[PDB]
Amino acid sequence: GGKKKVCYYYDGDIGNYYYGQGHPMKPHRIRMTHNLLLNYGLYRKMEIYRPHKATAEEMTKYHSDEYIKFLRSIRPDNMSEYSKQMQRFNVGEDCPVFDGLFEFCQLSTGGSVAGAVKLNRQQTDMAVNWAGGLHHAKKSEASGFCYVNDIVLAILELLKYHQRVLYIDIDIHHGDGVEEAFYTTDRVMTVSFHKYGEYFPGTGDLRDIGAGKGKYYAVNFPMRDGIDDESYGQIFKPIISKVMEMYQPSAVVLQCGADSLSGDRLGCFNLTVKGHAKCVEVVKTFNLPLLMLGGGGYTIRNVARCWTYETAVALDCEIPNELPYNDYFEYFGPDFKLHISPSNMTNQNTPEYMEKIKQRLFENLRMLP
Ligand SMILES: CN(C)C(=O)[C@H]([NH3+])CCc1ccccc1
Ligand SMILES: [Ca+2]
Ligand code: NA
Ligand SMILES: [Zn+2]
Repeated sequence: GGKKKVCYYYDGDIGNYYYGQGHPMKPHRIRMTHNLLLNYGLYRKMEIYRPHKATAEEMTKYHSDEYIKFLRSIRPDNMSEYSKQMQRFNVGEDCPVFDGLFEFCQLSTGGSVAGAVKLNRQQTDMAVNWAGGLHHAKKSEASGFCYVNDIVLAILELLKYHQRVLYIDIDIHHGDGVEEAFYTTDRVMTVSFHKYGEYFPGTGDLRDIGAGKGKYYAVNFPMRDGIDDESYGQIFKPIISKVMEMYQPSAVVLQCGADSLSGDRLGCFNLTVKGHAKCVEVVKTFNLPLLMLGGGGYTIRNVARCWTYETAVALDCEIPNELPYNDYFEYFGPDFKLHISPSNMTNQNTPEYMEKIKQRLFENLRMLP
């Protein structure tokens, strides 16, 4: 299918937004990612863009005016005046008020929407925004470290020129905000693989399939702890191939949350960077306009490895396992390699379990026209 044009979205300020002491979400991992892929020489093979700050108008294509007005006004110095609005909008604990919160939203969002525009104009084959993928944000509520749903906004942009858009979520968490936004439409099919059971957000049961015109257009693959490259790989390609066959999207959004990697601080999966990136390779074979977004990921050396390698995959560019020198080199010890090993943790996802869920999903996919 050829090497593809890749446009990549990054703002150097992004790494300076700070969720607070102890908060596992570290925007600095996006800067670590950028610096690593600069030092691999990958800027030579792609267009690097500094995205615009998305305006309140752009955000209110999905989010309510009142919620965006709040995000735009709330600061640590006036939180006291806003205690009621904070509880209503779920801001102040998991989704804290931090300095520059709204600008972080604007730059995260701006990358995804700019990427979608560039794909619409057929000026690129792929667009990458590792500051995006904030799948949990709802119309009028922050959730799961997410305030603005850049994904829903980017998909709404895509829907101006694309009758059918496919969203695929390989973050360990269910892509609930994206699913919810598009639950009653057949113009977006949402496909999420995630741990399910005693795990945030609590949604993404197999039996959640959409409603109304969107019935059979939400697909959820619930999983247990310890899924490995082989088990994930044996279901991701068959499922996505059947989705592509049945749904025939003209554009794809892939959320590449790296908390599905082995050794993630918050995750419980056992994928390597190659196992994760194989999803990008599979989606790439269909030769559809593709927006690649970030997501979760909490062992930040592994996040930078993962998204560097997946930029290389987008570019069809082999990179050495020997990490180049970079501003964060010491974070990659003791090995200073790109690729990671899986752990000895038990795969609770039996081969029969994975095949059974697959077959149920296949029954649901038959129900498309
Ligand atoms: C624990 N938790 C909710 C997660 O891991 C989500 N998948 C992360 C979503 C996200 C991505 C980027 C910035 C903010 C929030
Ligand atoms: Ca997911
Ligand atoms: Na849908
Ligand atoms: Zn996650």
